[PDB]
Amino acid sequence: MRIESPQNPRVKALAALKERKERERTGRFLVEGRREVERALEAGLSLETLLLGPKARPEDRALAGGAEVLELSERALARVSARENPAQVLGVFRLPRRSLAGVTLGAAPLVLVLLGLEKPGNLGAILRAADGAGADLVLVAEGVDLFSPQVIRNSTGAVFALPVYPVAEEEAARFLEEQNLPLVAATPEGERLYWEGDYRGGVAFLLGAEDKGLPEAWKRRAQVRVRIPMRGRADSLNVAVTAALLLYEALRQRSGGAPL
Amino acid sequence: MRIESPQNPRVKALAALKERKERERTGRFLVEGRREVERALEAGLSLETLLLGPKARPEDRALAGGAEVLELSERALARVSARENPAQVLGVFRLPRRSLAGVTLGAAPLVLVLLGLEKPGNLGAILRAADGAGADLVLVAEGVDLFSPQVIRNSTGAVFALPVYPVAEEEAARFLEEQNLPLVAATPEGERLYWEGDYRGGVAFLLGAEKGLPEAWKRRAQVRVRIPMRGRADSLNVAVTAALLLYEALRQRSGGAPL
RNA sequence: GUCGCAUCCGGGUUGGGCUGUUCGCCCAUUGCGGC
Ligand SMILES: C[S@@+](CC[C@H](N)C(=O)[O-])C[C@H]1O[C@@H](n2cnc3c(N)ncnc32)[C@H](O)[C@@H]1O
Ligand SMILES: Nc1ncnc2c1ncn2[C@@H]1O[C@H](CSCC[C@H](N)C(=O)O)[C@@H](O)[C@H]1O
Repeated sequence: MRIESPQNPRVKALAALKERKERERTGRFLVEGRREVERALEAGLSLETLLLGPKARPEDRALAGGAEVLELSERALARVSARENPAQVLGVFRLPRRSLAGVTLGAAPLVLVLLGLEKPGNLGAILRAADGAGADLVLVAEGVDLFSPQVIRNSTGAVFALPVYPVAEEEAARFLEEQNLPLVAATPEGERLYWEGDYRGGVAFLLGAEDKGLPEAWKRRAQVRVRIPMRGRADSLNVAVTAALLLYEALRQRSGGAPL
Repeated sequence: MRIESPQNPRVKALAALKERKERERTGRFLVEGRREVERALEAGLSLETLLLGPKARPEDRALAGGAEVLELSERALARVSARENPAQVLGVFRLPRRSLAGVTLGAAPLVLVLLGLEKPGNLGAILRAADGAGADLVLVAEGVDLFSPQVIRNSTGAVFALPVYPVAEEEAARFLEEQNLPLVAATPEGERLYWEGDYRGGVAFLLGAEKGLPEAWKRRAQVRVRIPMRGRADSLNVAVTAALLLYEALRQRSGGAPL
């Protein structure tokens, strides 16, 4: 089926998926970009509709594997895309079902706990860093939706394969207690420099919201509160930069380095 | 005195500052956000006009220091702002003009050399990381605009006091040579892990745009270092890379040993 | 600020928030111009 008019009803339906409410109502979501579509397919997500733009290449069509295939003009593509410059390959996938029930951790896991994050770019960047550092688990507690377009783009598709689970704040606390994982709260006023923590054992790093930071209750639960030094005018670092810094310090230590 | 119409001639001139062309012509630029205005002031920049919206606080007016204060309606504010939901505190500052010529670094400086043209939002975030880690100097391409709205917003205002200088490549190479600063190229294919470099005596990190480094710079570097990537992702965001590198140097200057 | 015109029930065509701001972002809800 070929579609030209940006006013085609399917195009309005497709463009609607950029909204979290439509994703919840339909159970489906949009994945934009060849790499991102590849990663969703490779992660086992169920493709319902492949969207091909005018400058798509022959191999793109072979990705559909039985899903409906729609050709879109540059005009209709522009409406469906979340990007100033539209990608040429997109996929409508069924939202995945994932629960922490099936998750088992090894002896010394590296875990990230994200509490209240609001900016989808920050979440995507954290997921990219978690991929780089080999994080064993990412718990997203009450933040922006994991399948927001910018999470997919900023994660370069890593959101689909990463062990990342949206959880309620209370379930995060429960799961952390159940797993007996030591909690390390990252907070700018933390009493200990982050380099001075030992992360060779199992560890869960707690990161707070971009505006208000970690709730006092969560800082209290942690065994230790760590800080990343601020030597200039900024009072705080970006949440994703902080997560990366913590993950790589732990990786440094797990790669042979000694705590400070 | 209150300015209520978006069509007021003064609103027209203030909104024109959204264009770099106009900022260069007038020598003025807009800083949106109490936090950012505060940081511009504390950085020593010259406030020419303070813009106050209907919800500004009494203390906001006292920031003016003899600048003209304009009270703007929400409708006039929306025309000047770069945001769907504007700030109540905006400031028209004089564009600072800084040259590298004066700069003298100490014995063990922490320097970041950004090669290529980076997008504004990424640049802003790179400069915040640099501010956080206490970079002694940041060198960017000659045509880099450091007073765009995204650089101010994504830097959390850190760009105003940060020693960042848009310079020609030869000027950059020359400055680094004349300080005898070890150059460390960050590249995914680096021969060494970034933790293995020794940054206790001074370092100039070379980082390309989110892009790649030019080959001449990679070869000239004393060491090419990589950040380990244990999954499918082949690269990290440039701002994250910048932070990882700068905080590693800080780690080593804080008693840490190279891996 | 204000004035048409739509549209919806005369009365509405919204509130808020934001340490990544850009075809900005988030959250409750329930339009298009002119001067
Ligand atoms: C998003 S990366 C793009 C990669 C870039 N084209 C290259 O090959 O260097 C942008 C910048 O981040 C740096 N970078 C990103 N990930 C890195 C890693 N794992 N190791 C070293 N440098 C990295 C590179 O120096 C690069 O200039
Ligand atoms: N310098 C730093 N040290 C440790 N954690 C930091 C940090 N900068 C940012 N973070 C992390 O990023 C999150 C958002 S920063 C929140 C800022 C708030 N003014 C505050 O002071 O808490 C924080 O909750 C923390 O998890």
